[PDB]
Amino acid sequence: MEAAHSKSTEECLAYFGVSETTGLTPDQVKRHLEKYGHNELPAEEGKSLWELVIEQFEDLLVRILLLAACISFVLAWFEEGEETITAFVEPFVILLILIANAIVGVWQERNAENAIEALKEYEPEMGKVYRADRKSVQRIKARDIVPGDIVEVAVGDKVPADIRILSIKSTTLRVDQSILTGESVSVIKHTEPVPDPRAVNQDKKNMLFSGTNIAAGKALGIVATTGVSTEIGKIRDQMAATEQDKTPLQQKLDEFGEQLSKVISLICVAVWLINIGHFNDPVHGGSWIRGAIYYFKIAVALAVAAIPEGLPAVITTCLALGTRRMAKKNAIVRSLPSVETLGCTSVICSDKTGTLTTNQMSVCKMFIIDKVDGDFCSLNEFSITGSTYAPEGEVLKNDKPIRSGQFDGLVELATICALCNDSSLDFNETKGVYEKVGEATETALTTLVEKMNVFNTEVRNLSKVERANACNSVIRQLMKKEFTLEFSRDRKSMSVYCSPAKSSRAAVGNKMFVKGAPEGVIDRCNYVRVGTTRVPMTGPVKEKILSVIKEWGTGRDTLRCLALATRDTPPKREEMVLDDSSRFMEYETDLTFVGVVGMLDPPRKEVMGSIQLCRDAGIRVIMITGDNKGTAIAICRRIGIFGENEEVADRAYTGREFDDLPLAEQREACRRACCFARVEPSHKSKIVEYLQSYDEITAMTGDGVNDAPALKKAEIGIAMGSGTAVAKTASEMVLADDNFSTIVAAVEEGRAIYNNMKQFIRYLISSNVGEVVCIFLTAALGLPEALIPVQLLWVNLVTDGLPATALGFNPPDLDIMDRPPRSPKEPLISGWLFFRYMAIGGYVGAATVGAAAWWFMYAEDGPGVTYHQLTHFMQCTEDHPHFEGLDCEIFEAPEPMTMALSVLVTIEMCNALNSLSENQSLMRMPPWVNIWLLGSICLSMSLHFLILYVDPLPMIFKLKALDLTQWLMVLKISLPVIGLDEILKFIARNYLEG
Ligand SMILES: Nc1ncnc2c1ncn2[C@@H]1O[C@H](COP(=O)(O)OP(=O)(O)O)[C@@H](O)[C@H]1O
Ligand SMILES: CC(=O)C1=C(O)N2[C@H](C1=O)[C@H]1c3c[nH]c4cccc(c34)C[C@H]1C2(C)C
Ligand SMILES: [Mg+2]
Repeated sequence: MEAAHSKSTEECLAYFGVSETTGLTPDQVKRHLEKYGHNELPAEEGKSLWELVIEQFEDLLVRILLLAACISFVLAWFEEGEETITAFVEPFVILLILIANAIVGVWQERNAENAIEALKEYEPEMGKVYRADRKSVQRIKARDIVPGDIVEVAVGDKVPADIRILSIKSTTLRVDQSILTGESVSVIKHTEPVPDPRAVNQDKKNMLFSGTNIAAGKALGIVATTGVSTEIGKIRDQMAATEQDKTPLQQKLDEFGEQLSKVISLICVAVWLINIGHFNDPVHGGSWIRGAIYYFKIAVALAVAAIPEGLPAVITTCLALGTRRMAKKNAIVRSLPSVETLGCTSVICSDKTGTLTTNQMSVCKMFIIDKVDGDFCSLNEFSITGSTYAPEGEVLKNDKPIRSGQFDGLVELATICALCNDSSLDFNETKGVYEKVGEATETALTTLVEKMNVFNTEVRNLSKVERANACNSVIRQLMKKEFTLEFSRDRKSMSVYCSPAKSSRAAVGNKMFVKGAPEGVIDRCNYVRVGTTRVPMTGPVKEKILSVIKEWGTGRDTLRCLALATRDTPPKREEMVLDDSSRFMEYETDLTFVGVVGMLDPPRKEVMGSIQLCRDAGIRVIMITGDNKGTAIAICRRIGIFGENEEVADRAYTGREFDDLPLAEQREACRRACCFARVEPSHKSKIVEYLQSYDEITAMTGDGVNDAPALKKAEIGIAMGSGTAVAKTASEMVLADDNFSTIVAAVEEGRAIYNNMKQFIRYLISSNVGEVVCIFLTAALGLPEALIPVQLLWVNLVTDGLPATALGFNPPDLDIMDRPPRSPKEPLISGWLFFRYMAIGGYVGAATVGAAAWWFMYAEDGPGVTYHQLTHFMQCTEDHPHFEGLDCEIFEAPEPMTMALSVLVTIEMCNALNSLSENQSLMRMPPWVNIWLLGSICLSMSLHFLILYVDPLPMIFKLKALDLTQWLMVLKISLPVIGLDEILKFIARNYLEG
């Protein structure tokens, strides 16, 4: 049953053909349960760390390194015999690494709880129904409740499904819809039909939402809807249908994988296009099976040479070192990768209260009527001092303390403020400061009537706790509060019925004390109180009163105002239908305006500047809020969302305004919009959506399951420390302190973490372009492979591994925040940056081939046969060009391999320095700025040395320590790269700029 709130109580029974007294027949419970299904949310879709690992191996590159592991096996030999112990490492090291890389994409790549799974913690187990096949209140599994059947809720219950209230058995009924909203204060319910078919949840005051708690009272009602069809069930369903996109990194990293997988099997057919000459060899001679086996050593070599295998380990380290770093600045980031996407944040929508402002509301201007004669309408207006809830501060007229109670009207102003108030102060003994109890707005009122002190109650001889609510009390002695008519968005006010108590003066009857939004309250006064007299409300009087409320609210004070009026002669106690919330506004009529108080909710000292920081960072801030559009805008100026004078006509919208536009101009309104006043949570989704239709990366605050759907949709959902459970689960980032500037900080950190990533990502790659171009020479010119698998793995995992990581501690630009947000269409390698890493890659693919074969050519202690056609023969089936002598097998010597390896490692340690900045010379950007890059190189070399003289290692790497003459040739052929680099830096600096 869909629009239940809008049907009469009988209409709802007539709809399910059920008797409020008896309940659902055990037949109906059958047919129904068939029509509607069970009162549960669909079961989890499932996961598992075994199919999670299997999912990682389906990737293209991890398909290749696993193919190279297959070939690494079909290269050696068959099944068991005896021992040449040393051998099978090359296929076992990769298979080790892959498992230790799949694993790293999981148990520190958190992929676990979702805000959708959280929504199975506010669906209850047990509910209480009245079916026909008993007579007592049979408690059943919530899961088995179903539309139509009668239900019983009492204080402390979790509401089991969405329920149209039938009758309230207790005095009143108070529900706690925190989960949806977040606003501790419970709400009153009634049974009248809310007759508008499309009423928001805030206004469905005869309904209980599944997941809510009864906070007082006890009622019986009929289930309107269950399962996915309840209000919380529908929020579940929106988050279900959300397509969750990958980050701008994992997206362009994935098309790097595809580009790398395409290049490998393009070189593995390009090497073939150069060995096509083998078709001209004799049918007899050389090794058939052997022919096949060769091409498979270079394939495997080409596999490992273009990977960068460390990458994963490095990234993960870098991100996990970012999380710990943002947590210090109060940003809890939950999703790992979120830290990179945090860096392209284009737009930030923040809630006002609590994030932009401190929710420390206090009154600080107020006025009453002074005198009224024809047109002259003079006001009598004061100011209050004190930002806190503490009863410390003073009232001043004409900028100078006055004793509040000498003004008759100020008495009334305080009387209403105290009696028409549902909140209160408390002194906290621990912190040593006052506490609000209830609404912030109301508690501010309670603090006022304290500062005011209209009766001159002795207050300085009281104690911190006793005095908090002192004068309020005195006033609660004066009038007795019978009943009270709660607030409703609908009439925008609230009022309490009061009768006098002891030997007072009031008499002849009692009064209603109304307190609500202006116009609302003012449009309902026929009389104005001037002093203790009263006179009829006139145009000129009204126009004053409004002119000032407008000035205060829309001024540079940005005050929120309340009108305070009284019904001097109220309806008879037995004339008002107190269950009929719809009729509350008529009882609040024919009021007498008493006066207006205006309060403030100060913007965080921090935010002002933070906002500016985003201006310069090129990122847009949108402030969502609940103030009226006028004051909404005025707060925007004050925090500098807008300039103090500038146009804003089509830049701020309200809830209703925004709804009145057809989609095209809603979509439009979103790229220029900065401020939304009085919005539905419904809109937060629509706004995120629209912002994305503009490829904006959107940070979005919100709390309560109401805002869960948009914290999901937003690239960066942001919950609050103080927030609800579910909201947090829906976000990717949580402000431990709720501060808006905590967002801004985190976006800058994320800006820096991505910048440093762009670096070491290109560094680790820079090697792989070299390592290949090396093995392309050692194959294209037919020498002996200067580098093999088990060497390269060490370089990519460990040799470059420590320096790449240490490049994640680089000192961030001093204009890191003074440049526009980086696009999500930026490629990590492009323009002059491609030809700079095809040079450095084309230089390493030469220097590792030069100095190694140089041991086969120009060496002293090595067989130095210059131009000995190493290209012609590595078969030695002939042994004709080498007449006398008996030794071929020196082509598998450890020393030449050790020449290439020492060239690489050292160039890498050079190129690591070349990364510390993109276009600053090592002259301008000193190598000793990153103390952790120097520290890493240090540890990198002392590993190149370790694997050379601790004998097990150099035997396994197939190496042997080079002589001191074989150490200088390295530095002769290695260092020159820092020189090729600098030339490129000062060029892109000085002829590729403009
Ligand atoms: N859509 C609306 N229509 C009318 N008034 C509203 C609406 N949204 C909120 N308000 C009022 O605005 C007041 C201030 O909202 P605010 O403190 O911004 O809310 P929030 O917790 O969303 O920040 C709320 O107390 C509520 O009384
Ligand atoms: C077993 C496992 O899950 C993984 C891995 O073990 N790896 C990565 C990978 O995801 C591989 C990969 C996929 N896409 C890219 C882009 C850039 C770099 C890499 C990759 C490294 C790859 C490898 C094999 C190290
Ligand atoms: Mg809020």
